[PDB]
Formats: sequence, C-alpha cells, structure tokens
Amino acid sequence: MAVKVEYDLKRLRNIGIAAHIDAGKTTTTERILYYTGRAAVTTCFWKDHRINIIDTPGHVDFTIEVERSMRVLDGAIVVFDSSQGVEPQSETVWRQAEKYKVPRIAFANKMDKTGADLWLVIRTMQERLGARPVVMQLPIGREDTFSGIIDVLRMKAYTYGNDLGTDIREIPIPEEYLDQAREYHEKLVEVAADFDENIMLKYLEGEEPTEEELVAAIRKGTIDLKITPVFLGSALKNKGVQLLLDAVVDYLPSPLDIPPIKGTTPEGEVVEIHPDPNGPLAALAFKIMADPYVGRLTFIRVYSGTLTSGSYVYNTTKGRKERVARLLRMHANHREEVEELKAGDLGAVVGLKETITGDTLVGEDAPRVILEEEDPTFRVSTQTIISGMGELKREFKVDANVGKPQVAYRETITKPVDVEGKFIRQTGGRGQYGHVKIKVEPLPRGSGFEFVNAIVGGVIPKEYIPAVQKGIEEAMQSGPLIGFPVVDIKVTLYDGSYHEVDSSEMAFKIAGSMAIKEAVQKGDPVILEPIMRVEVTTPEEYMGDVIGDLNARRGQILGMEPRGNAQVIRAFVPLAEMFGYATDLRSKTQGRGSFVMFFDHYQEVPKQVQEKLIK
Ligand SMILES: Nc1nc2c(ncn2[C@@H]2O[C@H](COP(=O)(O)OP(=O)(O)O)[C@@H](O)[C@H]2O)c(=O)[nH]1
Repeated sequence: MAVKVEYDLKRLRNIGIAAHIDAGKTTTTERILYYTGRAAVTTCFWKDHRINIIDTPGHVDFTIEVERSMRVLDGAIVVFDSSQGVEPQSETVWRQAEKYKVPRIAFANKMDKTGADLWLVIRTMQERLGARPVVMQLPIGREDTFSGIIDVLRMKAYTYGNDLGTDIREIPIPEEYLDQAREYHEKLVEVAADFDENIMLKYLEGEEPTEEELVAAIRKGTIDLKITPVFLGSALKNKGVQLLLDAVVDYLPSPLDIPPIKGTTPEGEVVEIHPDPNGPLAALAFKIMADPYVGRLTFIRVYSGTLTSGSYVYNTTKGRKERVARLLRMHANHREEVEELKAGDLGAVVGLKETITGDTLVGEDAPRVILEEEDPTFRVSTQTIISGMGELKREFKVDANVGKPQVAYRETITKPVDVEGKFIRQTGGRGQYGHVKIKVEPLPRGSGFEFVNAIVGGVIPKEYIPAVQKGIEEAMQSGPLIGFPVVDIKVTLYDGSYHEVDSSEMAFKIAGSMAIKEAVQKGDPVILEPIMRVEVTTPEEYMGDVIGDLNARRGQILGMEPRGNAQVIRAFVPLAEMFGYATDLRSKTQGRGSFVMFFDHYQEVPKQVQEKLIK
C-alpha cells in the first residue's frame, strides 16, 4: 500500500465473490484481506496487482443489485461448499455470471468438513451448471485429514502445519499421489491444447509445455467462458488462500480483457466505451454508503478517462453539476485519499449530493452519455404504506410494519351514468344545502381523469364549483367495490341547484362526493388488477410442472428460450396470483428454479375473481 504503488490497466483485478448462503463467502473474503494485508469496494495488493473486491448482494435474487454488481465487476470467484456440490443460489449466480459474461473460477471451500469431496463439486458443476471444470489442484488427506494441496499445472505440493496459517511449506508430491497427479496434469495440458495450436503439437509429440504457455492458454479459455478452473481449500483452516490469490491474478480478467461497456448517446444511438484513461470520463455510481463519520460516500467505477480530486463533473442522468470534494480508497484497516481514479479503477467520492445509485457521471466537455438514497425503487405514501417493486414499478403495497402485502387495485365504470348528489341538513352549522347533477362516463384505459364544467346561467354559484370538484376528488380515492382509487372516468358537471342563504362550500363538497359514489356504483363497475410480466428460469427437467403452475395462476405463456442449460419462460400472470410463488416454485423445481417479474399492464379482474374480491 502507498509505498511503490503501481497503476497499469493490465495490473488491475476487479473481482466479486459469489456464493450460496454458508458456502463461506465472507470467511474467504476475511482471509483474502488478511493475507493481502501484510465497504462497497475494498482494495488490496497481491503480487503487484491491485485487487478491488466489490461486495456482492447477499440476497442472490434482488436483480437490480445483482444486475448492477455484475456490471461494475470483471471477474467472479464462485465459492462452493465441498460437501454439497453445486447448490441453488450457486446455480442462480451461475446463470447470472453468464447473462453478464463474467469470467470466473471456482473455489471448493470446506475441504476439511466431514463429507467434503472435490469430485462431488466437479460432477455437479458439470451436470447442473453444464460447466466445463478444469481440476487445477488435488487435495492431500481428506476431511479431518485434509492438509496439503497439489498444484497439477505446476506439479508442486504444499502442506500446512496448523489451522492458523503460520506454517506453509512446499514439498515434493507425495508418492501416494504422483499418479493421480500425473493424470490430471495431462488432462490439463490436453485442455490447454484446445486454446493454443502450439500446445497441441507438443502434447502430441510428448513434449511438456512451459508453465507460462499453459497458464496463458487456460487464462484465455477462462476469459472466453469456455472452461472454469477449479481450486480448493479451507478458508476457515487457512489452507489454500494464497493459491486462490495467485489464481485471481493468473486467470481472472483485467479491464482490458473483458469487452467495452456501452451507453446511449444524447440522441439515442448506443456507443461503446473503451477504458481509455486519456479520453472522456464516464463513470457509474453503484453504491451510496453514508459513512458514520465522513458522510455520504458515493462508490463509483470509472469506465473512461480519469476523475481528478476537486473537479466538476456532470451527472448526465440528472442533468445536475457536481463537485468532487475528495477521492477515497477503502482498505482492510484504513482509508486512503487519492488525487485521481483512472479508467478501470474504483473508489469512493466525497462531495456529491444529487447522485443516486445508477447515475452516470461524465466530466467537463465530455459527451453526455447514459450508461444505465441507497434505493430499492420504493415510494412512501399515506398511514405510511411503503409501496414497492414486488416483495408503474410499484404494484404491491405494505403499510407501516405489520401490514401484509396488498395488491394495488383500481376501479372504474363501463357504462356512462348520469347521477345526482344532494345534501340537505339542519346541522348546528345552520342549514346546509348542496345539489349537483353530473354525467360520468368511461374513458379509454389509462386515460386518467377529465372534469368538465357545463353549468350555464350560474345554476350553481361560481364560488362553489371548486368545492364540488374537491368533493369529487376525495370520493375518487375509494371506489365502492373494494375501496381502491377510481380511475379512467370523465365527469361533466351539467346542472344542480342552490339556496340563497343555505348553500355552503361544504354542503357542495359533500354533494360532489355522493354524486360520484353513486355514479361508480351504477355504471356497471369493474376491478382492474395489475398484470405482471414474469421470467421463470427452470432446468428443462422441471419445465412441465412449472408451465402448468403458470396456467393455474391465470397466467398466459408468451415464449420459451434457453439460458444455456436451462429454459426461461415468459408470461403474464396476475400479481395477485404471484403471491408466495418463490416459496412454491423452489418446491416445483427443487430450489433450482427462479423467476423475476415486472409490472406490465392493468386489466379487469374476471367476473369471477371480482365476485370473490367483492365479498
Ligand atoms: N469447516 C469449515 N467451515 C467453514 C469454512 N469456510 C466457512 N466455514 C463455516 O461456514 C459458516 C458460514 O460461512 P460464512 O463465510 O461465515 O458466511 P457465508 O458466505 O454466508 O458462508 C461459518 O460457520 C464458517 O465458520 C471452511 O473452510 N471450513
């Protein structure tokens, strides 16, 4: 750190660590930080490479977070529990890692655990993920006796003298392993051969290739998404972490290896953005932490150019200008202030005030391109009611704390009526008198609201119109079917009457309200429900029970498609049916299934559903 720090785009390693709950994602992160060393983004150094560890969403399912996290990072280290082989979230992260094309390597953690087995991992990877693993190391001892590791690419072994990580020594491959080892070396050379003509010829000739040669070939296959080097160890016992770190520099990609980010031009034509430090700056904000003692920290990833300390940058997705006060780099133990952050690098910036997650930041006379609160797409309303995306983009609303998820219904009429509101009273408040006659009528779906005043000859005193409208306005917030907002109607005030001294503003507000409660009740009202658009990812083995579930959930299948080794089914299913789904889709596809849905349209609840809802 600091002393003799080097840059180079080629020496950068922006990685993420993906894993199923309990696989050991954090414990390996802790160890990695502990080893390199002697926040949305922590940085460290290993063999002259800056490794930036981007923190990944713990809830492997929150697409917005997962989607974005895959864009800021360049390589992933998928961690497996060596006694479970591929697991649910692992498969999910896997498909995720593909829909975004992020090179990866795997780490079979927990080799010390009772039940641990490298082959269980390799096989399940091969079958569920449909991944081509490459065995790069072989264990020595097993379970309670695991205690060394064999580098089959280099044919070297390492033994660990304690569970503390303070005793490591290179040793000769034990005789009892020399052949399994010789076997895997060849399998590996064989694979490398698929990526370098030169290695095949030598393989064929019985010549042993150079480790530089092999490494490169595997690195190439890996960056190409062809193979998936597999490593193993025990984060908890301090066996294998350094070897894992060497692999990150050897095979994960640099910002130069992966392909250009693309963002849309100010007019609309998407252009690709190469990581050139000397070209227009363009950065993307991916996380906004509020430091308990430095304040709003904005974490960014720089795609092009150089962001310099104390400069003016332009947030293009907000049109605002911002001032970059300081630039920071989080480390294991400690922060470091920097003067600049060049392309392909990441850090935190102090000084932004209107920049929220997902915002693009181009500089001075840099072209305005768009690359895409902490946020979660929420919205507060009112007794609180925190509407949200799931469980326009906010059709499921919970209220306060206890209040269970409710589906945002709406109501309307189908037949135009011509009603009449009337208020007559002898309240303490003198004599109240209001009387309006209106014509309500249906408007095309989504047309909103339209109020027309058609009163002639001051039949209703001009000072009261605003009040009949405030009345109408209020009544509409709670239709008489199930009590949800009334929409898509056009009301025309066309007659009524008043009393010279009895009329009043409230008398006319009430009568506005009433005329409307009737209008809706008498215009053959309907309930409109949100129709979500879902995308269920199912291993084609289960692709029959699933579709069936959809159709039972008043769904309507659109199309199929393949996500490599799985099938993705698009459909429109009432959000009211999609309740609990996740819990019953796991069951339907043995946890190996996952969907994501987006509000699509509003449409009328079928008479039947209506009668149910109504009661
Ligand atoms: N035996 C053993 N347990 C491990 C190992 N790595 C992680 N664990 C245990 O797995 C549990 C959860 O892992 P953890 O890193 O803490 O969080 P995570 O990503 O959700 O897994 C903890 O009890 C760890 O102590 C390992 O190498 N060996």
